[PDB]
Amino acid sequence: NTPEHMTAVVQRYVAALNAGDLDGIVALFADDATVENGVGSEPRSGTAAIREFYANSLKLPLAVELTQEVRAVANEAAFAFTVSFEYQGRKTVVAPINHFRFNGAGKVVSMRALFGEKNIHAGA
Amino acid sequence: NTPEHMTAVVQRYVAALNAGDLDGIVALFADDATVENGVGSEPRSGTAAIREFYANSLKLPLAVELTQEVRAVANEAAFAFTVSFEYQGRKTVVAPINHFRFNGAGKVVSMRALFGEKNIHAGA
Ligand SMILES: C[C@]12CCC(=O)C=C1CC[C@@H]1[C@@H]2CC[C@]2(C)C(=O)CC[C@@H]12
Ligand SMILES: C[C@]12CCC(=O)C=C1CC[C@@H]1[C@@H]2CC[C@]2(C)C(=O)CC[C@@H]12
Repeated sequence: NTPEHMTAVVQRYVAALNAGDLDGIVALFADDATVENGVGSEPRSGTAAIREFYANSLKLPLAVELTQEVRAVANEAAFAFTVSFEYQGRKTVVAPINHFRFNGAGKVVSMRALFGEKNIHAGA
Repeated sequence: NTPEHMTAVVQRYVAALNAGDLDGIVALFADDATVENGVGSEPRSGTAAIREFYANSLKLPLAVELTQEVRAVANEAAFAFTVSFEYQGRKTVVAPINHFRFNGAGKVVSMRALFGEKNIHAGA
């Protein structure tokens, strides 16, 4: 495990969200990883629980893009990106910062997504 | 405490680094805050230890700028920014992502700065 590997994991994650490739997203994660995403709310913990969370993330097709270089050090990575979707004619762009901690095996053991209302950008 | 307060704290932090205003930086932090900055290395814990760390950060004058909107939710904030300095004729720009957790009193209880070698940008 290396910054190069962690950076590549972030890019595979972003591409798999764009693709709607749940096997691909879930495969990045350790068997006992947790995911906490949408506040400082309740973390989901199984392989099964993580898949189900992304299943739901992906109802609408997402356009996902890294908007700066990945920061990768030690066993963690942080990244700024946008998630864009369209619903009943309105485009929304969400701009989180996610954080990944890695396993010694190179797997994501935890992901936390930070964004608040000011990071949801949408017209009427 | 609110996303608006946390966001303002990030901006006061950035301005105080630019100013070289150690009282101003240190005042953002709880009496028992920790700061971990430069890897996944050893966290500094006192008021005194935090001041001493910033004293050292600030030998060279720093030009500091937020490069995207702050993400503020729950009791945490994350932000992407750059720290620029000049030494023996060479300009370096460092591009971290920092993370702050807040106290119920609105004080920073912890700061973690994530950046690796790929986030240090410098010519010869
Ligand atoms: C989960 C997600 C993508 C995966 C990721 O890693 C970070 C985010 C944050 C924005 C989410 C988005 C999924 C779709 C969501 C739930 C909406 O309908 C509004 C907020 C938005
Ligand atoms: C500590 C710092 C500013 C405070 C902050 O919040 C984040 C950083 C990361 C880059 C540091 C910089 C201080 C000066 C440093 C130590 C150098 O001489 C090369 C790396 C650079």
